[PDB]
Amino acid sequence: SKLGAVYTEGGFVEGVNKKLGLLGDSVDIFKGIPFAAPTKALENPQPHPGWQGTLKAKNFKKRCLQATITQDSTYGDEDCLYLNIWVPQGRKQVSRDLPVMIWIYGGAFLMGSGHGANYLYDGEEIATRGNVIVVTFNYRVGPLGFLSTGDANLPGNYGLRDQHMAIAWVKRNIAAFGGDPDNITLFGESAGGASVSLQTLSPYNKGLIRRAISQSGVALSPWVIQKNPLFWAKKVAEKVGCPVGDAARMAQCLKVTDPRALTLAYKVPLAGLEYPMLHYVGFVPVIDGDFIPDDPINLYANAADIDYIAGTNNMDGHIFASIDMPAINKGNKKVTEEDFYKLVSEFTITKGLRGAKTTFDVYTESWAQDPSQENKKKTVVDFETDVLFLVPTEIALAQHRANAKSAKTYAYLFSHPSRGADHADDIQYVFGKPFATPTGYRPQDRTVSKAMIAYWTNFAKTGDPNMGDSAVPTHWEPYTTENSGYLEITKKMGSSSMKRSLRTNFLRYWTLTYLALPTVT
Ligand SMILES: [Zn+2]
Ligand SMILES: [Zn+2]
Ligand SMILES: [Zn+2]
Ligand SMILES: [Zn+2]
Ligand SMILES: [Zn+2]
Repeated sequence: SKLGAVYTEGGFVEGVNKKLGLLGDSVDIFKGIPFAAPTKALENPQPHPGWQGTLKAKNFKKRCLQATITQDSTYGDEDCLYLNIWVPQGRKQVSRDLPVMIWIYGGAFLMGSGHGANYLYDGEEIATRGNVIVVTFNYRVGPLGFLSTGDANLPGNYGLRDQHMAIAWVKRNIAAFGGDPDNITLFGESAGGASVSLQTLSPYNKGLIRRAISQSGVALSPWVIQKNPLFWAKKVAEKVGCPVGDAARMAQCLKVTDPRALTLAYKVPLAGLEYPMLHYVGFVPVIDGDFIPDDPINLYANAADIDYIAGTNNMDGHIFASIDMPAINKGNKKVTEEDFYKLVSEFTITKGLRGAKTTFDVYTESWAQDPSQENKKKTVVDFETDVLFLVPTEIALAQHRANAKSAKTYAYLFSHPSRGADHADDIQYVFGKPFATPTGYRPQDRTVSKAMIAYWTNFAKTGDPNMGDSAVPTHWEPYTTENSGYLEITKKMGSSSMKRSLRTNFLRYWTLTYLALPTVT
């Protein structure tokens, strides 16, 4: 009931065994297995050679080169394509045919690490409580992951190819660790959720992926696909002195520039912003005609046989509303009708004055009755949540359902607070932190964490969140066009926790009324 040295495609790998409880359960922990060669700036990833003797996989390796919080310096390294594995172990014998869950972290495609914020992405609690293998890994972010010219000179999507190389590695190697290679589940959040979604839609992953979970992000969110990459490539070239005149000479120059200078070329200011934060998403995935062959809305046939959960947090837009409208935090300042109109008008520019007005009117319908500052502030949060997360997620749900063959579809809404649910509130419960650091959490927090892991890992095992090694508080009904049901996740769950048609008039507003209006110029 211990793996010892594991024979992988590159050679033997040695991790660490950690006993759990008194009876003799344990978990095998591997950190720092390479799945791809040290990266070359703006080039596609490539195989990692192979070692002799025994690779010791004891410590996390460096994340990929990215800007620090105060974007004055960088950390990480070009040699960052590493993954980490937790394998649970019972008392009798070594595990075999385990479901395998691969975590893709988020961070607006600008930041992140396999271990993550702090470690948050310690897979031990998912693996031991759900009885699954958890894989975490690094991929390239920022300009080094996503700089692109929009054509073959610099096709972008380097960070998405790194993700694909990790998934392919797991498929061909995870059996040696006790995993079922035909039963791989991707899950991820924010930028990671969008990436999970993009991986299911890419032809590159045919046959590799069995199921997927998108938390707070899908390939259809407006901050995912860069429609004018050449513009952002030219801002970076100017900042580092590359000649802008010609695409092919611009590409060749960019590939030779100091990767630290590429990373720090552009900075997202925090203090004073002209436009909403969405206008400043720069280095993100691109429709390249290769790894992403078309607009993601046209790719869902590739997910016909991939079971899919997608969901959002109650108040996912809160952090972005607070930045775009700082009067959301400080109760000293009123949120005014004039500020919301300005916000909304900046989100609806291609539909002009009439699209701003229709949107302002629907979202402020309820302001006549009790025009209090809490209802107004809630309205700004709901607007950002709708446009950035909820509406794209429901379009993805419907599109996945319409194209499904054998695939099941499921929707959730996470609403449990701890200070509803702000952005990335769900991660710590999904990863079992209320159990791994119990003093920092309340007993009700351990109640939500247990239920999410149970659903998530039941789904990993069978494609059905209700059926697996764990009991669940309430029956999660698959999503159909007819029932349009979602599970609402909270402290107290019973049969009423299955609801339907979340904020449906708004979904109808965005998908029928708003797009029916003429584009202007
Ligand atoms: Zn190496
Ligand atoms: Zn690190
Ligand atoms: Zn280096
Ligand atoms: Zn007014
Ligand atoms: Zn049912």
